[PDB]
Amino acid sequence: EATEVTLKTEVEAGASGYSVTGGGDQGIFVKQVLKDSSAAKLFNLREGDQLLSTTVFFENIKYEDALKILQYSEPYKVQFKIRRQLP
Amino acid sequence: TEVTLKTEVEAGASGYSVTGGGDQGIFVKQVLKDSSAAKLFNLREGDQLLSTTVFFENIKYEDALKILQYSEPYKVQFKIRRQLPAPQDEEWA
Ligand SMILES: [K+]
Repeated sequence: EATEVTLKTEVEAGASGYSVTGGGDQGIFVKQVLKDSSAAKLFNLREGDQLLSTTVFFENIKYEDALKILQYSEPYKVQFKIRRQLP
Repeated sequence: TEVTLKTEVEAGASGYSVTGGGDQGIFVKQVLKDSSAAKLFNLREGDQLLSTTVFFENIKYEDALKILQYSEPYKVQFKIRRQLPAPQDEEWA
């Protein structure tokens, strides 16, 4: 279980140029990362990293994309950050 | 005037709908009385969903990948667990 670090990335946009593997009975792991990718340069994703979670910010997001994220995440553990008006 | 909060971590959020997007944010539109949304997440009509965190625990690979693909254009933040080089720094004779 060591040496092992659990961290959060910065909040950045446009994560791409990486692949994942695993899942089901296993965790989700980064398989490959393209050298010049946002994955590498902005998120510092590395081969072998376990993605414990992803937080998606619903800012300037297409309705259909937000909807599909909610639909595909539906069976699993999630946490919402909400803004609520006080009357 | 308004408050920002986080739900508990729970599985199976359903029995609700959303609206908005694009220029606007994403808002909760109808919440079924008898729903996980109401009972586990305490979602209410009019709540803005600022973000969703999905935990990749017992997640079907194809569902996780679709989330990452649909998320691609947008602001995200990952929680990562990284194994780091083991090394042997023996010092003893
Ligand atoms: K897609």
